[PDB]
Amino acid sequence: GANAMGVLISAVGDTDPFRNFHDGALIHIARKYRPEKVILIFSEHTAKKQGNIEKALFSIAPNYEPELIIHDPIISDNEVHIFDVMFQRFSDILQEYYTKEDEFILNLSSATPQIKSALFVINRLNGINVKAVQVSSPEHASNENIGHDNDENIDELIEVNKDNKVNFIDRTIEDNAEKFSQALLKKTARDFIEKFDYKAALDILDQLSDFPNLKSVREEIRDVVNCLSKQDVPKGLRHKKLKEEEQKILSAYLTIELQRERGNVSESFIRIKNLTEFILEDYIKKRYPGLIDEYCEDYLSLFDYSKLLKATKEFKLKRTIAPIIDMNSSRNKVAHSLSPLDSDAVKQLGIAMKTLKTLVREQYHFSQSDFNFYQDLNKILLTKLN
Amino acid sequence: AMGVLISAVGDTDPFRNFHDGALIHIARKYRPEKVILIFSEHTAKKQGNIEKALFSIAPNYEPELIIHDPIISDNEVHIFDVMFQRFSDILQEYYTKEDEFILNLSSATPQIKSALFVINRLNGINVKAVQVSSPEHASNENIGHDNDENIDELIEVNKDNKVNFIDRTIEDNAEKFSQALLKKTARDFIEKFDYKAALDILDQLSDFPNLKSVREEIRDVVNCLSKQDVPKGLRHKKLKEEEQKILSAYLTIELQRERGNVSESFIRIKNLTEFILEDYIKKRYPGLIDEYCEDYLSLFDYSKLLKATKEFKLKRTIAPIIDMNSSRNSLSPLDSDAVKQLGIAMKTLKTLVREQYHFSQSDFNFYQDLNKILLTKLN
RNA sequence: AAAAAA
Repeated sequence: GANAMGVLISAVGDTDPFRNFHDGALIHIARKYRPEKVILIFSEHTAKKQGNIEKALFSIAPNYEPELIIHDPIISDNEVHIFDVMFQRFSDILQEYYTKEDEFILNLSSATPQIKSALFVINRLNGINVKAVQVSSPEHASNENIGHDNDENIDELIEVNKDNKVNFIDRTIEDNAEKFSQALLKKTARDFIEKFDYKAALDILDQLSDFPNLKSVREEIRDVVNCLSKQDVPKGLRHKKLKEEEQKILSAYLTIELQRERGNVSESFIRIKNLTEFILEDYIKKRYPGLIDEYCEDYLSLFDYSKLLKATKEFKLKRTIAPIIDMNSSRNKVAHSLSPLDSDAVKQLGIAMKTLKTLVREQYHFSQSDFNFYQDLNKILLTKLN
Repeated sequence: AMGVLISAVGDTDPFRNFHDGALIHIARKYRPEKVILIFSEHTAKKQGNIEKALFSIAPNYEPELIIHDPIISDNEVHIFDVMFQRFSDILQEYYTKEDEFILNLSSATPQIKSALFVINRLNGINVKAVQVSSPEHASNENIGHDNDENIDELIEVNKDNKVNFIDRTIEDNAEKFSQALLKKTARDFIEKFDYKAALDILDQLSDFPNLKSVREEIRDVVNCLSKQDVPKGLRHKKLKEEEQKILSAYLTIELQRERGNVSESFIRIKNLTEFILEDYIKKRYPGLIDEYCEDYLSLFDYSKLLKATKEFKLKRTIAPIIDMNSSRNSLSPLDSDAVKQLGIAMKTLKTLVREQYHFSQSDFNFYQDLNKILLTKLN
């Protein structure tokens, strides 16, 4: 299609078009950047000045003929000062006019603070990141004790205006929102962490400008990410109170809970069988040395362990794993098939879950606190990320 | 547990136009036990008048006044990003969970008032934030500043100096801005394929036109994927049922690699490869598998069936995946030699299905393309 | 309602 035009989106305030022998923000940005289109957002208070605005814009240079879009509806005066209302209004306005194709400029220095705030914020909250320009006061200080030129003769203001030259003094400052963009990225990293997407959180942290806590937070998350992918035990779960296999059991269990939270239900069924199998092997090797080797004159399965628990009169434990044995058919669908699970097969996972937990709680005496590893880690990580 | 007002100081404070400025008006209404004052160079000049005004509210009301150090340079007080960082730091310095804070959204430069409005929600503290409306209830154009006047005169003629003053405060609850931050979080989740986390946000959003559409789209994905089913969007009418199962299960493996969950993918790759081979043999050699089943079939069986049919190119192609059987088989950790195996099986598998089923570049891009539509609807 | 309640 056609090539990009420069479009200046701007509101209008008491300092437009001119004040104190100088350009207001709107005219100054137009004068410097010469946009082809200018979308003008008025309020009831400022609409009376529409003609003087267009006169001022066509007064800049003789071959400068900007296309002036006068937005509709204008902004009601009893809304123009409310923060949250103007945020919505200028979200709506910016979605109405933004195009990927053109090259936009936001005037951050005309109208109420609630409108200027909204423009500054939305530019980055919605990731359009167009050019955002402030215009300094010519006082380079408070405009206290400096009046408004709105009741004056427009043609005079145009003539006396000190910016009415080719070599005007540039009072424009471009915003790049470096610090604010970091806060938005950190917010995303925190959102990811709360929901246990540690890999996605780590991707954000690798692209962050440095600050004190950044390297330890990144180091803590990397170890979690790396170990979990390799199906290892993160350093944080290698409690010295626990034997090595207890650490593997505790971590493998907590990973299925993470898996459940993230909606990976079908993958849970293979993990529950493997963990239960590992726990039973561990229990039988510890309690009946040489039993498994005798049996193995034939990898053992839940069914083999069930027989061994009968042979050893381990009758409570035999009933404990019965719900996990029931979901054997569904585990088979996720392990040797592409057939889908029904909603009943799903609800099993909740039952096996409550069972798995009472199992590991009973055999290894994990505390409520031990089960809370990732929640408690998140707490500390989040505070370290502002 | 005490009430604490954080406030900058502007040209309208302490008094203007026979009325409270924002700082005094908020203090007069809410009576914070503590008031943290952030001056700039320009406004520090009237510190004494500010304190006199604050103590002039009531004889039995003495707020504890904290004069923040360092004051803000006038040459930064007007820049958006700088003032955002500055007041982000200030709020972290003073915030406690035990107290109850108030933010004055109506004193100092627009960049300072914007910073206060934004950080309150961006950073989740969500304390009370108050605007004070001009007594003109309109533009203060043509209204001067009373900073050069007599402070005692101002205090006495102040129309607000009374028990039943006109309440000009407006409490900000940032309903729309809070929704935008939730939408941004939902967008961020979608780009990274956490459809479940995105769904949980969308279930908490105030309704807007597209919401129900976007909700249903994601719910179908989350629900079908959790049951190892095929999302409706992947049931392409151009595809045989089992080709849809194959395309979906492949893309699910890709999703797990993106989310870092490599551990899962080895069992997924085996079943998908087993399913492809059985598809290929059932089509090409009718009854062969039944003949073979005279004494669930595994990769080893399909390998022998490929041998028996002299399909040696195919038997060779699936060799990386059979090699992976040691790693796919407990609770020991994968080493990095096995992590690279998965990467190769993934390329092997992709080329297999491209040959066997002729999936297009676009077909493999289902989730990326769906995210595009979802994201636009969530702006 | 440009660097200071609309």
